Amino acid sequence: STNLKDILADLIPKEQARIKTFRQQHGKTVVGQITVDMMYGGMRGMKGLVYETSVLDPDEGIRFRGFSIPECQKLLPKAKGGEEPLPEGLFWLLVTGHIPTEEQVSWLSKEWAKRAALPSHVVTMLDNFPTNLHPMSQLSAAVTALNSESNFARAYAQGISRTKYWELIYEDSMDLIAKLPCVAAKIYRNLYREGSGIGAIDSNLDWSHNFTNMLGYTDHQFTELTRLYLTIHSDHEGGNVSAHTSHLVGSALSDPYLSFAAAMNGLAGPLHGLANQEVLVWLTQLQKEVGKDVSDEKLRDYIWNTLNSGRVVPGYGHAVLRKTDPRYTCQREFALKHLPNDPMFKLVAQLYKIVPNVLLEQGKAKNPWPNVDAHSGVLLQYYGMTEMNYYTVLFGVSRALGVLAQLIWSRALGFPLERPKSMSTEGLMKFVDS
Amino acid sequence: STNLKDILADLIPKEQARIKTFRQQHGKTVVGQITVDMMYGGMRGMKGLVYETSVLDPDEGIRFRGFSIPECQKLLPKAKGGEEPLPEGLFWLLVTGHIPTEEQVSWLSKEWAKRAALPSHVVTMLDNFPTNLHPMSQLSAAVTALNSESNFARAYAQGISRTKYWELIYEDSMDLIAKLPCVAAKIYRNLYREGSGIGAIDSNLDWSHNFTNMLGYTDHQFTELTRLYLTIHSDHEGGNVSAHTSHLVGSALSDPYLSFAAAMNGLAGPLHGLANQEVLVWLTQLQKEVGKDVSDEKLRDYIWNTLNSGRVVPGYGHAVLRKTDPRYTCQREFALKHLPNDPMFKLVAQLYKIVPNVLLEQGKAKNPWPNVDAHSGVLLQYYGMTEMNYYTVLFGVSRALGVLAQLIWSRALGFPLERPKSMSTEGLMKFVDS
Ligand SMILES: CC(=O)SCCNC(=O)CCNC(=O)[C@H](O)C(C)(C)COP(=O)(O)OP(=O)(O)OC[C@H]1O[C@@H](n2cnc3c(N)ncnc32)[C@H](O)[C@@H]1OP(=O)(O)O
Ligand SMILES: CC(C)(COP(=O)(O)OP(=O)(O)OC[C@H]1O[C@@H](n2cnc3c(N)ncnc32)[C@H](O)[C@@H]1OP(=O)(O)O)[C@@H](O)C(=O)NCCC(=O)NCCS
Ligand SMILES: O=C([O-])CC(=O)C(=O)O
Repeated sequence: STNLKDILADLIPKEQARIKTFRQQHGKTVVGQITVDMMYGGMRGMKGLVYETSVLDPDEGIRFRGFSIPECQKLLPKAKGGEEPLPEGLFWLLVTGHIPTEEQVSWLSKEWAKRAALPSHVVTMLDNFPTNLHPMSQLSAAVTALNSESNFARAYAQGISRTKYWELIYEDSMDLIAKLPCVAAKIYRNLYREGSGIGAIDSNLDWSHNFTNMLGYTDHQFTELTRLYLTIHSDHEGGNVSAHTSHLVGSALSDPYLSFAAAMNGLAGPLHGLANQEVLVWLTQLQKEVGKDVSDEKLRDYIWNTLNSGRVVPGYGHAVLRKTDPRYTCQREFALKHLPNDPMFKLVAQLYKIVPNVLLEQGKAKNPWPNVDAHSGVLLQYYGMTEMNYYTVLFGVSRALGVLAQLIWSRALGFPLERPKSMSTEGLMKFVDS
Repeated sequence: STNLKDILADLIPKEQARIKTFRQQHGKTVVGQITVDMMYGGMRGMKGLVYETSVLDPDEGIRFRGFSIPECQKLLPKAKGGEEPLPEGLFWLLVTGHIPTEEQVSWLSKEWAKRAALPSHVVTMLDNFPTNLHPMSQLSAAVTALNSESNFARAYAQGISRTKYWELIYEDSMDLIAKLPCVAAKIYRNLYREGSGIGAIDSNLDWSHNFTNMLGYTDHQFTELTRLYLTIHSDHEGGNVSAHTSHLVGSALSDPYLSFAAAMNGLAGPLHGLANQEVLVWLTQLQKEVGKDVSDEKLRDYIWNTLNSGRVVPGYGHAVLRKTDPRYTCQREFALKHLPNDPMFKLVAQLYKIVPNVLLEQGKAKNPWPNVDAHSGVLLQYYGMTEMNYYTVLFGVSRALGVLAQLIWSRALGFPLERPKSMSTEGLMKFVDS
C-alpha cells in the first residue's frame, strides 16, 4: 500500500524476467570498441556497466528514470506550503521507477524518522574527532563504523540465500539514509558550533527539515534549498567516481555502510565532490583581486588571465556533459527568484554571460559550459552556511539516495563482482605486437 | 643511491617518454570489444585499465614487474638468517621495476620504522572501538582518520602543480605503509589481548618483524610466514576489487589514506576477502562430518555431495586464473618444510589431489584448481593465529604495498579521472536496435 518494500518485492521478479530475456537475446552485441587511449584515458567513452536509476545524455543532462529535472520539479510531491520537490519522492522514483503520491512520500518521511537513531559508539567516535580531520573523512569514518548495525552483514554470516540479499540491503539502506542527517549534523555542530547537541528528530517533519533543524538553521527558504539541493545531487549515472565506487564495492557483497563509505572517499576527491569548494575559493579570491563589484571589462580580463597562465575556470566542464548542466540551470533559476541581487550570485551570473564564449574561443577543452558545482556554493553561503569544507558532506547525504537506490537493484538483479582485466604498458605493447 | 624517492624521480621521465611514444604510435588502436554481457557481467573479460605494478596472465599466474613468485623468492633479499623474501624488497621492485640490494632493502626498513608513529586521535579512536565492530571496519575507519596527516591533501589545497603530485603521494604512501602494522596490531590486541599495549618499534628490525612483535608472536617461523604472506598477497593486477577501488578513488585525487581505506571496504566484501575464512570453516566441518583420517574415496564423495547440495568448494577457482595459483604453491612449499605432519595441512594436501579431478568432470568450473585462500588459513591457525575475522586485516596490510606502489605511478603518469559511461536496461534495449 504505502509499504515500499512490498511494492518493490512485486516489481523485482518482473524486472528480473525482462533482464534475463534481454541477455538471452542480445548478450553478445558489441556496443563499443576499446582503444589504448580508453585504457590510459580512464575508460573515457567506454560503456562499462548497467545503472538503472538514472541516465546522462551528453546534450540535455540527467534523467531520473526517464524524467528530467523540470519534470521532477512539477510532478514530485512537495512539503505543505512548498514548491521544491522532496528528496523522499526522488528516492521513491529511483527505487520504484514511478512518481509517488503525497501519501507514499509522507510514509517515507515517517519511516526515516523512526530509523534515525545512532548507536552510542558512533556518537562517541564523532565527539572525539579533532578539528583538523576533514568533514568528509569524519563522514566516511562514521559510516564505516555504523556497519556494526548492519543486517546484511550478520545475515550473510549465517548463510542467508542470494534471493533475499536485496531485502537486507533495503533495510540497511533505509537505516543509513535515516541516520545520515544525524551524522552530518553532529559533524557540522562539533566542527562549527562548539560541540553543542543536535536535539531530537520530529516524526511529523520531512527528512530535509529535520536535517536543517539538526544543523541549527531555522530558515524556510534554506530548507527549500536543501530540499532541491538534495534532490538534484542525488544521482548522476553509474559512471561517476562515487557511484562507480559504491557499485564496485557493493558487487563484492559489502554492505551499504561499507559501499557508501567508500563512495564518500571517492566523492572527497578534488575532481569529484570537492569542486563545490574550489569554485567559492576562486570566486572570493576573484573578489579579492578585483573589488566585490566587478563589471564585465575587468571580468573578461580575470577570466582570460586564468585561461592564459594555465588554469581552469572552476565548476565549468564535464567528462560527458557537453552542454550547460540542467542542475546548474535549476540552481540559477532558484537564485533569480530568491536572492537576485546577491553580490556573489551576480558574479556567478556574470561568468555565465562571459565564460561560455571565451572557453569555446580558446579551445583546449570539450565542455565550456558550467556544472552543478559552479552554483551550489553561493546558495549555501547566502543562507549562513559559510563553511566551505562542509559543502561536500551535503553532496554526500544527497548522493546516498541515488547510489543506495541502485544497490538495492544490483543485489536484486544479482549483478556479480565487478572484475575487469588490467594491462601494463609493457604487456599492452606485446599484445598489439600480436 | 639508497634514496628510493630520487631513484623513482629518475625513472619517471623515462616511463613518461615510453608511454607517450607508445600512445603516439598506437593511441587509436583497438584492444578489444564491449558486449552487453560484459556490461551486466561486471566488465568480465574487458580490458578496463592500465596497471603497471603487476600483471596476471591466466596461464602462469601473477608477475610482479615481469617477475614470478619463485623468481622473487630467489632474487628478493631476506632477513639475516632467513629464507622468506622481505615485503620491503617486493615494495622496492613494484615502485622501481628493479630487484633491490641488501643495502637498499635495509634502508627501506629503517624509513618505515622511522615513520611508524600513530597520531593520538587514531589511538584514542581505536581504543574506544567496541568488539562487535569487525576488524576490517576498524582498519578502514582508522585509515580514513589518518588522512589528517596527508601531505598531499594539504599541498593540493594550497595549489600545487600536477607534476609534483606523485611526490606527495609517495610521502603519504610511505607513512601509510609505515603505520599499517601499528594500526593492525592495535586492532588485534584490543580485540584478542584485553586491550594491552602493542610495544615499541625497533628501527633495526624489519617491517614484518616489528609487526609480529606488536602482534605479540615470537616464533621465528611465524615471522617468516608473515614475510612470505605479505609478499605474495601484495598485488594481483588492477582488476581486483581492492586494487580497482583504490585506482578509481585515487583517480579523483583523493589521498592515499582515502584511496586505501576505500580499497579496504572493497576488501572486506565476502566475495573479495573472506575466502580464507570460508575455507577454514569448510575444512573444520569436513573434519567432524567425516573422520579426521579419511580415505580419498570418502573425501571424493564428500566433494560430489558438496557440489550437488548447491554449495561451492571454497579455495578453488578464480575470476581470471585458469591454473594452480602460484601463491597456493608458494604456501604449499612453505608447509612441506615447516609443518608436514599437521592434520589440517594433510587435508588441504589431500583435497589438492581430488577436488581438481571432479570439478572438470562436472564441467561448470573453468578453473578447477585452488587459489591462495585454500592454503593460508591452515598456516595461520598452525602458529596460533586462529582469529578468523582478523585474517583479512593481514591481507589488507599486504595489499597496501601493491595498490600504493601503483598509486604513485598513476599520479606520476598523470592518469585521469576514471569515468566510464553507463546505461540502463531500457536504454540498452533502444541502443541495440539503432
Ligand atoms: C566533475 C565535476 O562536475 S567538476 C571536476 C573539477 N572541476 C574543475 O576543476 C573545473 C574545471 N573542470 C575540469 O577541468 C574537469 O576536471 C573536466 C571533467 C572538465 C576535465 O575534462 P577532461 O575529462 O579532461 O576532458 P576535456 O576534453 O574537457 O579536457 C581536456 C583539456 O581541457 C581543459 N579544460 C576543461 N575544462 C576547462 C575549463 N573550463 N577551462 C579551462 N580548461 C578546461 C583541461 O584542463 C584539459 O587541458 P590539459 O589536457 O592541458 O589538462
Ligand atoms: C571465485 C569464483 C566466484 C569465480 O567464479 P566465476 O567468476 O563466477 O566463474 P566460473 O567460470 O568459475 O563459473 C562457472 C561455474 O562454475 C562454478 N564454480 C566455480 N568454482 C567452483 C568451485 N570451486 N566449486 C564448484 N563450482 C564452482 C560456478 O558456480 C559456476 O556455476 P554456474 O555458471 O552454473 O552459475 C568461484 O570460483 C568460487 O566461488 N570459488 C570459491 C570461492 C573462493 O575461493 N574465492 C576466492 C577467489 S575470489
Ligand atoms: O563526476 C561525474 O562523473 C558526474 C558528477 O558531476 C557528479 O557525479 O555529480
